[PDB]
Amino acid sequence: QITYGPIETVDNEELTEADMLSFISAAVNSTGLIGYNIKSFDDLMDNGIPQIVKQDVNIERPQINL
Repeated sequence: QITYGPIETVDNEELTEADMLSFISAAVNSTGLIGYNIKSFDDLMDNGIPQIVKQDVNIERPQINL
């Protein structure tokens, strides 16, 4: 039950096509140039490997550390 300013109130006629590229920049910065691959590997190692081996064991950093 949270409202927002009236639609007619918003004043963005000055907005230009070049300005919208700020949105693209924000999207790329947040998501990143590339991602979700290291994320999938990390989630696997953290949860799937324990969950999968169950059906406690964990892998430490590769090693003398290399």
